[PDB]
Amino acid sequence: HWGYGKHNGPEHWHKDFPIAKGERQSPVDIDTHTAKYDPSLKPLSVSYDQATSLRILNNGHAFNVEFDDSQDKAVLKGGPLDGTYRLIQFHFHWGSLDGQGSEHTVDKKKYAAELHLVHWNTKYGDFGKAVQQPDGLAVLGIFLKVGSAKPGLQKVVDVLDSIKTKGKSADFTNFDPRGLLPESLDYWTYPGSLTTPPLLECVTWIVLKEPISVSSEQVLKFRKLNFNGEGEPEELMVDNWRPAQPLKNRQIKASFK
Ligand SMILES: CC(=O)Nc1cccc(CN)c1
Ligand SMILES: [Zn+2]
Repeated sequence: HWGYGKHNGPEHWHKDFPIAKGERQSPVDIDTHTAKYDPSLKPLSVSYDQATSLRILNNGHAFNVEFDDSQDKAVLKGGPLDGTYRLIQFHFHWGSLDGQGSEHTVDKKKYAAELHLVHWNTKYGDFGKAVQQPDGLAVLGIFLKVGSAKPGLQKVVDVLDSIKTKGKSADFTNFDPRGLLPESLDYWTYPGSLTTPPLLECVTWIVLKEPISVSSEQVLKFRKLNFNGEGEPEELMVDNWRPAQPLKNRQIKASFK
């Protein structure tokens, strides 16, 4: 099964998922000097005040905080998007060391981790139908650097002990994802894909320019999770990131000058 090891990692994924070599794969390096300011891009509209988080799950590849997406409770619109995209889950990618972990890079710089808030386009009715469409998903990507602690992340950190191994979940209600955002909503955007198998080319990426700061202790606790299930040999959940892929025939646009 696919994973992040030498024998099943990103360089192997194309054998079962040929789209891994497709025309709009993610992540990419964001070359800041060649991205283009687009004054027709609108401000991002993040409406999370009514979000209903439900559960946190170790799926063997990351941990997902899942939301009730049966109504327009936590939605992303504006920016490059047409219509309304509902939040379904967020997760992170991170490194074994502070110098790596992000999927997108900025002028080749790697951050310690990257947060993905995954949303689906409500005009397709459900996530499963949305991922059959080229505009089915919108992912808000946020870089993490190590410095001061992020208070709004601590509730996530302190439940991880209860979902150490693949397949474990815990109730995770009343979590406010607004506490994971930076101050500015200035962003880059480009058309891409999910960064995990099945690597579907459905995503409008919206990558925020401003990182959030998290403490060394917070990201250290991410690294105590396990890829394996209970009762199996322990494999620390670290370096669960896909490296940058060829940009090919795509333009990265900036919302700011
Ligand atoms: C596997 C899967 O579909 N999970 C999921 C996560 C969060 C919400 C929902 C309901 N749309 C489903
Ligand atoms: Zn992701």
